[PDB]
Amino acid sequence: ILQHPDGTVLKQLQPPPRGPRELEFYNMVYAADCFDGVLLELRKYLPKYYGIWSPPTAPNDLYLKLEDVTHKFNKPCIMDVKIGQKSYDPFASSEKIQQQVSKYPLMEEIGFLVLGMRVYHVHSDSYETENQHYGRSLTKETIKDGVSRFFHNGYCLRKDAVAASIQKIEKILQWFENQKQLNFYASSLLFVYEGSSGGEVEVRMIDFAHVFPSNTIDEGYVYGLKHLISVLRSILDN
Ligand SMILES: O=c1cc(-c2ccc(O)c(O)c2)oc2cc(O)cc(O)c12
Repeated sequence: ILQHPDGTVLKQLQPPPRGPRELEFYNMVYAADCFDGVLLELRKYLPKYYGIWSPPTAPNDLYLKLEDVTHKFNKPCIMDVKIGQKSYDPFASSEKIQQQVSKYPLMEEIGFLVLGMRVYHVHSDSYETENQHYGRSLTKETIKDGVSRFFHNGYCLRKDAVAASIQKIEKILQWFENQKQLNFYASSLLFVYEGSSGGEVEVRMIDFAHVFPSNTIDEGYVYGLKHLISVLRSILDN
């Protein structure tokens, strides 16, 4: 992810087949002649898409030009959470499935995985970061406190940001309960709140290299969103 001063990001296509699939997902959803109500509503929850981009002298080098969802914030606190029971897609080989499950074997049980976080601390005027090994260390016993850490700043637990995140996730959950045409594997939610209010909170769906046509409810995604909502709700009682 390359942050651009004009409030966009450039996301380089992943190697094939993943990058090409993500490009086609954004192209399908943001097609100018699309009047599918399901896809028009989905646009609200994604970063705005500005099309494929490549450097003027390098047509080989492929990026997606996307809205930087952190751009309106002064000291953005950012958390990325992978959603679902399965990180592997319906056409994964046995080895691929094993690779994905071994990255975090609690995915089926918990339904989400914290990929990372960046939290502004007011007392020190500094950021605390967690990498992928943080989230992969969390279990049923530690997931509540693991998620809570994201909302520790301003000398307090930011229950305003927690409640706002629940309210934003609930709209995404409602979209998922009103569509049976896409299933999403290894996709994420990006959470942003203001570290420097309820509060400017942003919750956006990202990472679409494993989105497939479906005939059913995305049950794993729904389970993960619900569990994540339940965890967030329990943090409101702290
Ligand atoms: O707007 C986006 C903003 C970010 C982002 C910005 C700053 C960070 O410190 C970070 O960890 C992620 O990451 C994205 C990643 C995406 O795949 C799509 C996006 O629109 C964004």
